[PDB]
Amino acid sequence: QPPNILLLLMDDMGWGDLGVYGEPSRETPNLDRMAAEGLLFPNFYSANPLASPSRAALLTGRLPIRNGFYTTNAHARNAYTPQEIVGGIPDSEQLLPELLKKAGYVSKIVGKWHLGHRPQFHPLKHGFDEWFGSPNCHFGPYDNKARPNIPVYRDWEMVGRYYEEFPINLKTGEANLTQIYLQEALDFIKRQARHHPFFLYWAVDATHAPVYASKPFLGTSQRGRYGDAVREIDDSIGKILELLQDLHVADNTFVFFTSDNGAALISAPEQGGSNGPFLCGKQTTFEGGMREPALAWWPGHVTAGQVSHQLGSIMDLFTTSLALAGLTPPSDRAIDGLNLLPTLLQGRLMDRPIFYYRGDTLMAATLGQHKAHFWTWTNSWENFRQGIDFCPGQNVSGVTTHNLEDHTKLPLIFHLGRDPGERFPLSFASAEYQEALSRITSVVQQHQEALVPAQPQLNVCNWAVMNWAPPGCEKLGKCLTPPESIPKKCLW
Amino acid sequence: PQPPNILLLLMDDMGWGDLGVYGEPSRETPNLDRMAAEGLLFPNFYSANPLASPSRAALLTGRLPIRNGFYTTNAHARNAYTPQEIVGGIPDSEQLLPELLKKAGYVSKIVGKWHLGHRPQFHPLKHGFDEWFGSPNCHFGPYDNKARPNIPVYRDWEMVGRYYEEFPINLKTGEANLTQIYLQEALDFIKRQARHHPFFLYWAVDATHAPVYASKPFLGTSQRGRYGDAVREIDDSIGKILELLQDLHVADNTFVFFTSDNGAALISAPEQGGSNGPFLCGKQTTFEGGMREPALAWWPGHVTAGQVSHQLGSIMDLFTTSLALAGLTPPSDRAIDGLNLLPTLLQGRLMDRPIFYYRGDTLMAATLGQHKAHFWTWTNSWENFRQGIDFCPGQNVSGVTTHNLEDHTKLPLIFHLGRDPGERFPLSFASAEYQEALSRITSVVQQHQEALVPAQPQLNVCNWAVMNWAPPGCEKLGKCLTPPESIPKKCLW
Ligand SMILES: CC(=O)N[C@@H]1[C@@H](O)[C@@H](O)[C@@H](CO)O[C@H]1O
Ligand SMILES: CC(=O)N[C@@H]1[C@@H](O)[C@@H](O)[C@@H](CO)O[C@H]1O
Ligand SMILES: *[C@@H]1O[C@H](CO)[C@@H](O)[C@H](O)[C@H]1NC(C)=O
Ligand SMILES: *[C@@H]1O[C@H](CO)[C@@H](O)[C@H](O)[C@H]1NC(C)=O
Ligand SMILES: *[C@@H]1O[C@H](CO)[C@@H](O)[C@H](O)[C@H]1NC(C)=O
Ligand SMILES: *[C@@H]1O[C@H](CO)[C@@H](O)[C@H](O)[C@H]1NC(C)=O
Ligand SMILES: [Ca+2]
Ligand SMILES: [Ca+2]
Repeated sequence: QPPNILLLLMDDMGWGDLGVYGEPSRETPNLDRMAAEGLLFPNFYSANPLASPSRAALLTGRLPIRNGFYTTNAHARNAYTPQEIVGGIPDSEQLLPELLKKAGYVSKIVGKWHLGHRPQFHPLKHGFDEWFGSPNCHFGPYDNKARPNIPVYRDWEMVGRYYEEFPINLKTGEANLTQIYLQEALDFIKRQARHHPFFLYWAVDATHAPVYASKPFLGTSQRGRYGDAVREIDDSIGKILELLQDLHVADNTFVFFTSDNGAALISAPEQGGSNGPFLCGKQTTFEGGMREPALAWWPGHVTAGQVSHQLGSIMDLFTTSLALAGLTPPSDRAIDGLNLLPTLLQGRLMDRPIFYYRGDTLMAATLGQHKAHFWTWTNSWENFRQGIDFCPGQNVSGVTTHNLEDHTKLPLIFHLGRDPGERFPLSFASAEYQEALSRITSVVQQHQEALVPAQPQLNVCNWAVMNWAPPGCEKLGKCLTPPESIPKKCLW
Repeated sequence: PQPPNILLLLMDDMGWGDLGVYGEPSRETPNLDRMAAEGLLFPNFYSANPLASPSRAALLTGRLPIRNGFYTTNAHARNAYTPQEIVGGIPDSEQLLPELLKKAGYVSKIVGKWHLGHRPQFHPLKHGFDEWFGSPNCHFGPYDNKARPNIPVYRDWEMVGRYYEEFPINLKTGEANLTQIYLQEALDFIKRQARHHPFFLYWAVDATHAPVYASKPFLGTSQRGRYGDAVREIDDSIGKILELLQDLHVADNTFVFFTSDNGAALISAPEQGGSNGPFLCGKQTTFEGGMREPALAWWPGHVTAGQVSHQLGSIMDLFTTSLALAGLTPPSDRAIDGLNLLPTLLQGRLMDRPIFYYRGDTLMAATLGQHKAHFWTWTNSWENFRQGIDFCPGQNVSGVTTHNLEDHTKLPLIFHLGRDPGERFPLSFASAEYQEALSRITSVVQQHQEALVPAQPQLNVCNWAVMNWAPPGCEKLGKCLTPPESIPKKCLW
């Protein structure tokens, strides 16, 4: 029997949000015990600065440039899957649960999908057997004329909407959702143990603004509401882990914890996380935007309380989980995800690159201890003047710029070991600069010449495709009449 | 019945983010990380000043630099210390920790940097310590021995050489055998004292002070460049110091504490300076990154292993604690800032104390619970900033990180450290949370200030002629130099 796979994917949590990672308030005892009982990655990365493209990247093991989760409307624009998006995960893409099904797995997604809300993009059409969660954010409450409230699904059909059947109180921050997500996870694990190997994609989002937590966890954190959520998610994760041990299926269960992108610094200090020593956060390709916590837990297989400086990618969990199940990745396409079993079980290292993409643009690349910035950008001057700051309290001369700066000819290079916060660019005349530049450009060109970008899915929007009448609305009497609209270019 | 040994490990310019367990990315401190696992970690511990001298005086006196005299009044809120030319130093009126420990039968050794005065009257062996190996000053140089003399290294009463002479530091490569000698002094001392007398060891190393140094086997081993090389060596050294305690079965009767005298020296980063993790600025300022420090406590069988305490802790506390460990009481004829942390260390209790952040003659900021109020703000002057000196590289918080000494006494800048450790978002002045904190914090501040009679300042006068031209012992080595003709004058800070 192949080992169970449990993937814990957080939403907008940063490198500095875990106790073991150096959070001052030390409010994550369960994840801290998971680290003590496993392996911690200090140099792990997501595939994009925001949600959709990263989640697609996890599930495909492929860069958003490859899987289609980007825009070409303008260069280097962050795009995702809002209610009005026309595109979504293509049928050509082979998702992890589709393939695991080859080894007898039974797979469940809990929480946020974000790979398309239209019927053709349903996760049960793309490998998953069961679902409880929403295809979108939990933003609202909407007036149901201009926008409809975001639906929560059980499997094929909606069972309610956020701010309706599933209340979120914005004043207090109260919502029972994380407790339902917990309960879905426990029950699933209970039905599958000793029957079939299971795959659980536990993609919670209480940590996405507007932040929420159940009543018992409200006002317990020193981090305000955002920490309340983090404390609940942590408590929940402890209980998920204890159940694996109480069923003696822990030795045959591989669990991995990570986050889809950096902390949402527009929402700090109350509703956003911490990126620790790193620069900026979500929306950018600086370290704080794409470096993530990363714990691996597999009693008896992964040696307890170790550290690996393996450069890791969220995409690696695609290939690894396949290797865990004794399968091979698709041989008819480029696969970015690497098999990390040699790192996880033997403590070996691998000299791989980390590409930092923002929209249609490779912004930056990391080999070893060096990161080269070919393009730099926080947000435009117009957005900055309107009070949107992606890098609050932070300003690095000629690095954190409000123009999309072209450094393709003469990249801004950092030594991450010496300078994790990307504060001091290497001098252009130095030998260390030259050695890195050659090493990094070599891998980048190679990548780019072998790269045929996919057709972009995130270019077109249409008011009429919003969740007006999800499947199951008729029986609940919750279908809404949609407005009259045409498809047009999304304004990003 | 014998009182436990006390080992104090004091670092020089290391920051809150320089330890693995504290969240350093490269994870290069396995021994301190094992000391944490085997003890108690403090996330909310503080030094008493933004730089060396005043903090080290504060540790040893258990008293604020405003009280013990380690400050200047030449201008308001100026960082001052004890350079070679300083006239003052630790006053005779001050009762230092080793003086007092000697009341419980202790034998005390300082290893490394003193920095409480280099003149004969200020010698550590005149102030409680039985043995010394180290320098009274920095390891800056090499000086031409006409304008300035090279800084001496002492064994006990007499100099045994000078830096960049008998004790070479290579600036090109960063090589120096000093940390290995400091280690050896510590091991040997522990070996002679065990099963004889209870011992106090003040291990104040400084490889991590610019210009940074490490022994050959540790050079080029860190991903943090030379500064990390040092940090790796100090760590390895600390591992061996700990292993010796266990190999002599005196570890259960030995209380060890690790900390740093101030924040990372961000003018020297990225090659020669540390990391302050999530916090703002560093050394020279009273922002969190300047005065919040790592803090581990290790005492097998007494301090429960691998715990965390959010007790607001001060470097001064080690004065009162070490006394309490020895079954003694602090001086009752003077104000004592250091608190006894045995209830925190051995029982896990909490205590609602204030943290005062002084810069020179000015109380800049104060912290109670989760709130910090800035009464004054300042990084450095505009003139110094334009000359390339930046205390907060890559950091700028609007109307908080300012190049003028800003007066917020009427309307303090308040932060919630739990929510906003990097001091980025001041609380709104109209909020109830602001009002609650302001009253709570001003209450303790006034109380402190009304009971406060500042000491006369020791760091006001300098004199070229008092530099280490002819230290005791120079005559036999033939190393005495002729001093220049000068008068005492006001130090330019
Ligand atoms: C699921 C979700 O909320 N998606 C968010 C989107 O709503 C918005 O906040 C965006 C900011 O660019 O980031 C995405 O990750
Ligand atoms: C022992 C030592 O070097 N003292 C230093 C001093 O030399 C200088 O660097 C100063 C900067 O303000 O900081 C002090 O801690
Ligand atoms: C959560 O569930 C409890 C019942 O156990 C209920 O009292 C509470 O109102 C619920 N809160 C929300 C926001 O639905
Ligand atoms: C960032 O710093 C540079 C150089 O000090 C300066 O020109 C610019 O005004 C600063 N920008 C912001 C947004 O703070
Ligand atoms: C340091 O010590 C070793 C002997 O242990 C010696 O060979 C070496 O020359 C010394 N290095 C310096 C720079 O003094
Ligand atoms: C810091 O930020 C402020 C406000 O944005 C700006 O006016 C100033 O230029 C910055 N300070 C420096 C020294 O660059
Ligand atoms: Ca996200
Ligand atoms: Ca210092």
